[PDB]
Amino acid sequence: AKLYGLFRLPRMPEITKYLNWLVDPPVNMDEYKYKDKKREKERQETLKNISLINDKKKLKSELKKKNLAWSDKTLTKERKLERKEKMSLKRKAI
RNA sequence: UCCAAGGUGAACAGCCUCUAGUUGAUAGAAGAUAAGGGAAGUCGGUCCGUAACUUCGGGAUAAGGAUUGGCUCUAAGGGUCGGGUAG
Repeated sequence: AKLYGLFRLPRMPEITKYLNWLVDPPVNMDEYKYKDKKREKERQETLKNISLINDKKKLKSELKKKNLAWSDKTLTKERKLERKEKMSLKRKAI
Protein backbone atom coordinates (compact mmCIF):
# COMPACT_ATOMS: atom_id res chain seq x y z
CA ALA A 1 0.00 0.00 0.00
CA LYS A 2 2.92 2.35 0.70
CA LEU A 3 4.32 1.46 -2.73
CA TYR A 4 1.16 2.65 -4.50
CA GLY A 5 0.94 5.91 -2.55
CA LEU A 6 -2.35 5.00 -0.88
CA PHE A 7 -3.31 6.45 2.49
CA ARG A 8 -5.99 3.92 3.50
CA LEU A 9 -6.25 0.14 3.27
CA PRO A 10 -9.19 -0.87 1.05
CA ARG A 11 -11.79 -3.06 2.73
CA MET A 12 -10.80 -6.59 1.75
CA PRO A 13 -11.14 -9.95 3.50
CA GLU A 14 -7.35 -10.22 3.28
CA ILE A 15 -6.78 -6.86 5.00
CA THR A 16 -9.29 -7.56 7.78
CA LYS A 17 -8.07 -11.10 8.47
CA TYR A 18 -4.32 -11.22 7.85
CA LEU A 19 -3.66 -7.68 9.10
CA ASN A 20 -6.90 2.08 8.97
CA TRP A 21 -4.97 5.20 7.95
CA LEU A 22 -1.40 5.18 6.66
CA VAL A 23 -1.29 8.97 7.03
CA ASP A 24 -1.58 9.66 10.75
CA PRO A 25 -3.66 12.85 10.35
CA PRO A 26 -6.62 11.48 8.39
CA VAL A 27 -8.12 13.30 5.41
CA ASN A 28 -11.88 13.34 4.88
CA MET A 29 -13.34 12.38 1.51
CA ASP A 30 -16.04 15.07 1.74
CA GLU A 31 -13.58 17.87 0.92
CA TYR A 32 -11.82 15.72 -1.71
CA LYS A 33 -12.70 17.24 -5.10
CA TYR A 34 -12.92 15.03 -8.19
CA LYS A 35 -11.54 17.92 -10.33
CA ASP A 36 -13.74 16.77 -13.26
CA LYS A 37 -16.83 18.88 -13.83
CA LYS A 38 -19.20 16.19 -15.09
CA ARG A 39 -18.47 13.78 -12.23
CA GLU A 40 -18.21 16.45 -9.50
CA LYS A 41 -21.96 17.07 -9.61
CA GLU A 42 -22.63 13.32 -9.62
CA ARG A 43 -20.46 12.91 -6.51
CA GLN A 44 -22.21 15.79 -4.76
CA GLU A 45 -25.62 14.34 -5.65
CA THR A 46 -24.61 10.95 -4.25
CA LEU A 47 -23.32 12.68 -1.11
CA LYS A 48 -26.67 14.43 -0.70
CA ASN A 49 -28.33 10.99 -1.08
CA ILE A 50 -26.23 9.24 1.57
CA SER A 51 -29.09 8.32 3.90
CA LEU A 52 -31.35 7.08 1.10
CA ILE A 53 -28.75 4.69 -0.34
CA ASN A 54 -27.83 3.63 3.20
CA ASP A 55 -31.47 2.73 3.89
CA LYS A 56 -31.72 0.90 0.56
CA LYS A 57 -28.74 -1.22 1.61
CA LYS A 58 -30.27 -1.67 5.08
CA LEU A 59 -33.49 -3.03 3.59
CA LYS A 60 -31.45 -5.28 1.30
CA SER A 61 -29.54 -6.59 4.33
CA GLU A 62 -32.76 -7.29 6.23
CA LEU A 63 -34.26 -9.12 3.24
CA LYS A 64 -31.06 -11.17 2.92
CA LYS A 65 -31.39 -11.98 6.63
CA LYS A 66 -34.95 -13.22 6.16
CA ASN A 67 -33.99 -15.29 3.08
CA LEU A 68 -31.09 -17.18 4.69
CA ALA A 69 -31.23 -20.84 5.69
CA TRP A 70 -34.11 -21.30 8.17
CA SER A 71 -34.13 -17.63 9.14
CA ASP A 72 -37.14 -17.87 11.47
CA LYS A 73 -35.33 -20.54 13.49
CA THR A 74 -32.23 -18.33 13.60
CA LEU A 75 -34.26 -15.42 14.98
CA THR A 76 -35.78 -17.78 17.55
CA LYS A 77 -32.32 -18.96 18.61
CA GLU A 78 -31.10 -15.36 18.84
CA ARG A 79 -34.13 -14.58 21.02
CA LYS A 80 -33.33 -17.45 23.38
CA LEU A 81 -29.62 -16.62 23.56
CA GLU A 82 -30.32 -12.92 24.13
CA ARG A 83 -32.84 -13.64 26.89
CA LYS A 84 -30.51 -16.05 28.69
CA GLU A 85 -27.47 -13.79 28.32
CA LYS A 86 -29.32 -10.66 29.47
CA MET A 87 -30.69 -12.61 32.44
CA SER A 88 -27.20 -13.79 33.41
CA LEU A 89 -25.88 -10.24 32.90
CA LYS A 90 -27.88 -9.18 35.99
CA ARG A 91 -28.12 -12.46 37.92
CA LYS A 92 -24.34 -12.72 38.19
CA ALA A 93 -24.01 -9.14 39.45
CA ILE A 94 -26.83 -9.28 42.02
C1' U B 1 -70.27 -59.22 -7.37
C1' C B 2 -69.91 -53.14 -7.44
C1' C B 3 -69.19 -48.04 -4.51
C1' A B 4 -66.60 -46.63 0.14
C1' A B 5 -65.63 -39.67 4.52
C1' G B 6 -62.80 -37.83 8.61
C1' G B 7 -59.94 -37.82 13.36
C1' U B 8 -56.97 -40.46 16.87
C1' G B 9 -53.90 -43.94 17.01
C1' A B 10 -48.48 -41.56 15.96
C1' A B 11 -47.15 -50.23 15.40
C1' C B 12 -52.30 -53.90 10.26
C1' A B 13 -55.17 -53.17 14.79
C1' G B 14 -58.66 -51.08 18.16
C1' C B 15 -61.64 -46.26 19.65
C1' C B 16 -64.77 -41.97 18.08
C1' U B 17 -67.69 -39.35 14.65
C1' C B 18 -69.95 -37.03 9.39
C1' U B 19 -73.73 -38.68 5.22
C1' A B 20 -77.25 -42.72 5.51
C1' G B 21 -79.90 -46.25 8.32
C1' U B 22 -81.70 -48.57 13.24
C1' U B 23 -84.08 -48.72 18.47
C1' G B 24 -85.34 -55.24 16.17
C1' A B 25 -85.34 -59.33 20.06
C1' U B 26 -92.85 -61.02 25.18
C1' A B 27 -92.99 -57.31 29.52
C1' G B 28 -93.20 -56.09 35.22
C1' A B 29 -91.30 -57.09 40.23
C1' A B 30 -87.98 -59.04 43.52
C1' G B 31 -64.11 -61.95 36.54
C1' A B 32 -61.55 -59.47 40.67
C1' U B 33 -59.49 -58.82 45.67
C1' A B 34 -57.49 -60.63 50.25
C1' A B 35 -53.10 -60.69 56.52
C1' G B 36 -48.90 -64.84 57.47
C1' G B 37 -46.81 -69.06 54.98
C1' G B 38 -45.39 -69.97 49.59
C1' A B 39 -46.97 -76.22 46.03
C1' A B 40 -47.07 -77.97 52.58
C1' G B 41 -52.58 -79.54 47.35
C1' U B 42 -52.80 -83.08 43.47
C1' C B 43 -50.73 -89.40 40.40
C1' G B 44 -48.73 -85.18 38.21
C1' G B 45 -47.99 -76.67 39.51
C1' U B 46 -42.83 -42.60 22.89
C1' C B 47 -41.25 -38.50 26.76
C1' C B 48 -37.62 -33.56 30.04
C1' G B 49 -31.66 -30.52 29.16
C1' U B 50 -27.71 -30.23 24.88
C1' A B 51 -25.17 -29.25 20.57
C1' A B 52 -23.88 -29.39 15.37
C1' C B 53 -26.52 -29.93 11.04
C1' U B 54 -30.61 -29.84 7.81
C1' U B 55 -35.20 -27.82 2.00
C1' C B 56 -36.18 -25.47 -3.01
C1' G B 57 -34.66 -21.92 -6.84
C1' G B 58 -31.70 -17.93 -8.77
C1' G B 59 -27.38 -16.83 -9.03
C1' A B 60 -20.94 -17.19 -12.09
C1' U B 61 -16.70 -14.18 -11.25
C1' A B 62 -12.67 -12.90 -3.60
C1' A B 63 -16.27 -11.23 0.32
C1' G B 64 -21.32 -9.54 1.60
C1' G B 65 -22.15 -4.24 7.36
C1' A B 66 -18.51 -2.09 5.04
C1' U B 67 -13.69 2.46 2.82
C1' U B 68 -15.93 -2.35 -2.97
C1' G B 69 -12.47 -0.77 -6.22
C1' G B 70 -10.75 -7.33 -7.54
C1' C B 71 -5.69 -11.00 -12.02
C1' U B 72 -2.96 -12.09 -17.43
C1' C B 73 -4.21 -13.15 -22.52
C1' U B 74 -8.41 -13.87 -25.46
C1' A B 75 -14.89 -12.69 -30.35
C1' A B 76 -18.93 -8.40 -29.28
C1' G B 77 -19.99 -4.95 -24.67
C1' G B 78 -26.12 0.78 -27.52
C1' G B 79 -25.84 4.78 -31.59
C1' U B 80 -23.60 9.24 -33.19
C1' C B 81 -20.48 13.57 -33.14
C1' G B 82 -16.05 16.52 -32.09
C1' G B 83 -8.93 18.32 -32.74
C1' G B 84 -4.64 23.61 -33.18
C1' U B 85 -1.92 28.41 -35.30
C1' A B 86 -0.77 31.03 -39.98
C1' G B 87 -1.22 32.55 -45.44
